Amino acid sequence: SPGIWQLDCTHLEGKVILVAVHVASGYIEAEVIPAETGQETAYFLLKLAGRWPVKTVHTDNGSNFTSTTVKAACDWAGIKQEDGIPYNPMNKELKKIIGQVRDQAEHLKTAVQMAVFIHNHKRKGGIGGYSAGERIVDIIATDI
Amino acid sequence: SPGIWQLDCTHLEGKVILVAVHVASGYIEAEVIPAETGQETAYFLLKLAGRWPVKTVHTDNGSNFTSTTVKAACDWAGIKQEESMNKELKKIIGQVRDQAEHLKTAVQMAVFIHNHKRKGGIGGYSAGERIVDIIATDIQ
Ligand SMILES: OC[C@H]1O[C@@](CO)(O[C@H]2O[C@H](CO)[C@@H](O)[C@H](O)[C@H]2O)[C@@H](O)[C@@H]1O
Ligand SMILES: Nc1cccc2nsnc12
Ligand SMILES: Nc1cccc2nsnc12
Repeated sequence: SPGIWQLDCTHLEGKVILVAVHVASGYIEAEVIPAETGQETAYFLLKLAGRWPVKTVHTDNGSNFTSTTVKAACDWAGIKQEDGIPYNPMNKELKKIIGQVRDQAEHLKTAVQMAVFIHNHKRKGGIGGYSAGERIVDIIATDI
Repeated sequence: SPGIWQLDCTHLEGKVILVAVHVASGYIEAEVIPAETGQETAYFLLKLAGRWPVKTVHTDNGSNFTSTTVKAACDWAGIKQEESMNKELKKIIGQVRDQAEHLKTAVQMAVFIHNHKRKGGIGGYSAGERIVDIIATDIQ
């Protein structure tokens, strides 16, 4: 469970936003990519696996994940890819925040990173609670 | 401090790699960009700050760090602007550069290897373990 991420795509303004959610914390990483190809998807997974200890990804089983490049990436990084496993702990939420910052950014992808910043820093559960960024480091830390 | 990063660039096969090192842990994030621009730097910093608690970035004097889009991004994200890993990362990049068609793939394989690599014997830690242990400790 600390090694499990759910990957999902969302489309806005004709563009593709690939999102990785750390299931146990709600923490997200995201990128805007030109189309859902094997190469972009593999590169996105490789980057994520280099930044956090990714043991398992649940995907929507879209055709980008059935590509050979994506399989080679997961094997190289030691990720187990589980296609078609539902999200059970977000795209609605990211879009609402993107709407709150959209008029401050000349380009969508800047707005998407602003929204990821706001999501990951936001304290959940009233004033004594913790943000998704706080939660992920507390769950992953091995030697506190 | 847990919030202190150092950023810089390195040049290879005609491309620019932007590297950020979390100074207290040695953990890195890196991206290959077409050219070292103000827009690319700004976007890089915003991504970094959404992913980790970034207070201060130490940079070189380049005009890409001082553009008005970089200042807007830093004001918005709360970032205040003001060694060897460039050289270590480079080393690893050559070590795997053949397992990959594209430079940007080899760069991210190198980031992966660097962040996962246990330093010392049994009892040691990787850079990824140090940064999470540092921040988690700071949070309590
Ligand atoms: O969204 C494009 C944006 O991302 C950057 C990295 O900072 O480009 C890299 O990451 C993208 C998302 O994974 C990839 O599509 C791209 O191929 C990769 O180089 C920026 O340079 C770019 O503006
Ligand atoms: N990664 C993190 C740790 C502690 C707080 C944070 N806010 S955003 N990312 C965070
Ligand atoms: N962010 C991280 C925490 C623990 C181990 C890791 N390896 S790569 N990034 C990591």
